[PDB]
This record gives sequence, structure tokens and C-alpha cells, in this order.
Amino acid sequence: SSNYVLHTNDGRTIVAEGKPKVDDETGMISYTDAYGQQQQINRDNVKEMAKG
Amino acid sequence: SSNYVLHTNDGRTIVAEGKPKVDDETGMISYTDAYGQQQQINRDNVKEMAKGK
Amino acid sequence: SSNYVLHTNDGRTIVAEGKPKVDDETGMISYTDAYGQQQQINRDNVKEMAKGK
Amino acid sequence: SSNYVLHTNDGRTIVAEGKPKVDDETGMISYTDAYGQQQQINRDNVKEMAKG
Amino acid sequence: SSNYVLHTNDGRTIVAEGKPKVDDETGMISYTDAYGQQQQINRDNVKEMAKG
Amino acid sequence: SSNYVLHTNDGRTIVAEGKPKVDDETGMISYTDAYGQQQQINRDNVKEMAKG
Amino acid sequence: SSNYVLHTNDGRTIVAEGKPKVDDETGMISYTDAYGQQQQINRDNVKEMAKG
Repeated sequence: SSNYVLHTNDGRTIVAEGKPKVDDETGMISYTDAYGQQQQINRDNVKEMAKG
Repeated sequence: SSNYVLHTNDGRTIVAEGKPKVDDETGMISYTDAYGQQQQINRDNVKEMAKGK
Repeated sequence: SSNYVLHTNDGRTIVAEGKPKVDDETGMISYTDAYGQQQQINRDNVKEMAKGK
Repeated sequence: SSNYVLHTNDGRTIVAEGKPKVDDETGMISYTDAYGQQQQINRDNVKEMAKG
Repeated sequence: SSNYVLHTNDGRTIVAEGKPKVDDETGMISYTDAYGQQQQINRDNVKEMAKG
Repeated sequence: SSNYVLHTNDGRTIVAEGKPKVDDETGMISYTDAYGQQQQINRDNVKEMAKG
Repeated sequence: SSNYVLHTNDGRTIVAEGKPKVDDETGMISYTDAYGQQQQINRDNVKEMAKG
């Protein structure tokens, strides 16, 4: 898939390898960063998301 | 479909191609912008929107 | 149709034609303004609502 | 009638004729004021409520 | 029965006759005070509760 | 019952006998302290909890 | 069998032995720390989480 770009509410821009989605087991937004590591972020700190 | 205009708490005015709707797998408001890029925005960052303008 | 007046948390009063209601597709309060335009407003920005003119 | 008084965030004391209740269509607390007009107030703006 | 004491976020303690419970019609915490009068308070204004 | 140690957001430590859990009737975290008193605390004021 | 790292609001970097998950009884994020102790932390207090 194409990369996705997340904009945090703390001024950061994060690249994800695929579409970030809520992990029903944690309630947080799960994604894979550019280094291929699985990450999760509090949804309250995610302002926007763009495909590409 | 008629475009919608969203106003964010950040002061931005954003144009969507169709009615923005919550995406069940993200919990955020999903839409496609005027440029055709698929975007999502936290509902807490949306102040209001209108159908057309 | 009965009109409503929405009072926002930012000092605005908006006239609605028909009772504003939560739109499950967006999670925001949906209504039609005095000009026939469909609008949506974040529930957190709605302080009170009065039925009438 | 059953008379209630709502105490709001901004310090107001509002008289309601009949028990105020959430309107599931709006998610807000619905009530009839001392003048017979139907009112609705955001739940987050209501601090306390009392019969009297 | 037994009394309960509620501690609000505004530095106040209210005595309740019986266990306060959410009134599903209002979404607030419902209880009967010492005066035997029906009272309701926004859950966001309740810090703690104790059974006396 | 096994003890649990709760830490509030305002920096206090509270010992519970038995696992604290949400009381569906109040929406708050319910527990019995080490001294046998039934208490409840607003979830928003609970930072963390540890078994032991 | 991979470990996880939780980043909290107060700048803590907590190692979890296993993927943290919400506990339906408390509504908080449940996990086991490096010392084998069962811990729980308010979702609102977790900024991010990383696998590795």
C-alpha cells in the first residue's frame, strides 16, 4: 500500500507504511513506521491523517 | 456528489468531495479532498461543516 | 416547521428550521439553517437550544 | 407539576416544569422552562439538579 | 440502609441517604440528601464517594 | 483478597483489598479499602494500579 | 513473546512483557512489567507504545 502521513496534536509528522487503524485491544491507533517497527499512538494526539 | 466544507479548530477551511463520515476502523472523520487525496481528521478538530457553499 | 435557535459556546446564535439532531454518520449535530443549507456543528460547541424564534 | 431547578456551569439557576431528561435525538438535556418554552442544554453545562 | 459521602471537585462533601446511582434518564448521579430531598449531580463533578 | 495499589492523578496512593473495577451503577471505579470501607473514585482521577 | 514500551504523559518509558490490552472490568490498559507484576494504567496517561 501507499504510505500514510499522520499529523500529531504536538506538532509532529509521522510516516506509516500502511493505513493506521484503531487496535480494538488497546483503543489506540496502530501503524508501522518507516523503519518497519509496530507503533501505537493515543488517538487524542492524532489530529489528521493523509494517504500518500 | 456535492462538495462539503469543513472548518477545523485550527482555523482551516477544507473542501471535501462528498459528505465526510466517521470511518469505523479509525474513529476519525474520513473524506477525500478537492485534490483527490484521501484524508481523515479527528472529530475533536472539526468545529462545523456545511453541505456545499 | 418549528424553528429552533442554537446557542454556541463561542457566542453565536443560529436559527435552525426543524429540530437539530445528532447525525450518527458524523457524530455531530446536524440541522438546516434559515437559508435551506444543511449544516453540522460539533456537539461540544452547542451550549443550549431553544424551540421557537 | 414536578418542579425542578438546574444549576449550570456559568452559575445560572434555571427553573424547569417537569423532570428534565436527555433527548436521545440530541444527546442534550431537554426541559420546559418557567414560561412554557421547550429548552435543551448540553449535559456538560449542567452541574447539579434538584427538585424544588 | 447506610449513608454515603460524596466529595465534589469544588471542595464540598454531601451526605447521601443510600447509594447514589446514575439516573439513566439524565445521565447524572442521583441521590437523596440528608434533608430527604432528591438531588442529582454531574458525574464529572464527583471526585470520590464513601460508604459510611 | 489480594491487595491492589491505586495511584491517583493528584498524587495519592490508595490500598485496595480485592481488584478495583467499574461499578455499572455509578460509572466510577469501585473498591473496598484495606480497612473494609466501600469506596468509589472517578476513573479520570485514577492514574495507575498495581497488584500486590 | 516480544516486549513493548509504553511512553506515558509524565515521560516514563515502561517495559511491558507482552502486548498491553484494555481490561474491560476497569477500562484501563493492562500489562505485566519486567518484574512480573500486573499493572494497569489509564488510557489517557499513555502517549505512545512501541513493539521491540
